[PDB]
Amino acid sequence: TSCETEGSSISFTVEKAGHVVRFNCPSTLEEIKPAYEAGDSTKVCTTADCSNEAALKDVLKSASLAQAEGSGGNDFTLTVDALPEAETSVFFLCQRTGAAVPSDKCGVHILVKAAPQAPVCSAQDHTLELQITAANSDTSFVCGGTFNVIKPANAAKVLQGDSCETEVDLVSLVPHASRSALEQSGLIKLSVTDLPQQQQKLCYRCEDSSQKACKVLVTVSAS
Repeated sequence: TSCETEGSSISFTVEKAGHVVRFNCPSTLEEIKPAYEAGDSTKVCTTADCSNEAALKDVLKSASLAQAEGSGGNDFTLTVDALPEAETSVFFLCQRTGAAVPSDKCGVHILVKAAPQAPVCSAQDHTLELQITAANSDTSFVCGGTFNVIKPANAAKVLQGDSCETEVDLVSLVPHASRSALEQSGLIKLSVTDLPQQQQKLCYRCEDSSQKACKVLVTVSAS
């Protein structure tokens, strides 16, 4: 997390809206580049050697960088409130006060992933309703914000609607259906092949660490 190697770099990836990157410019390499400004004025490098720079809001429209005193040095926090429509990269250097990554500096590369194109379940006791209406099709959502845990945690398991309390095997309600693994992005895809004989409801909860849940209720049409 600290940029300790001159001529090399440390890298981070931002996977979810509202995630934070923390990094440190250590004592010898105090001093971040571009020169640190707060809020609207913050700049980032757009190449690893800071040959090019841009204002942060012109590269990531809803993000902020904070700075605080530091091992040793200065501690930085990059918050990305909304993910960009396309994946992109920002860069910084940690350099001496004053002052291929440059041989006398350490580089910080932050890769920011593109926003998933799916609705987000991020609100307590809210229900996001989705539908599967065709064979051989899928529907997606995101467990967002502070509600970053999926239940059921096992992708083979699903909860019954509408209470979303009884856990059962997914394929007991919709034979041959599958749920993808929870992305770092919080994205989930539910896939069906054949539609079921009778209409089904598949419920998932996006939960926080208090087990407050945002409910995602999928109605699956009968064949």
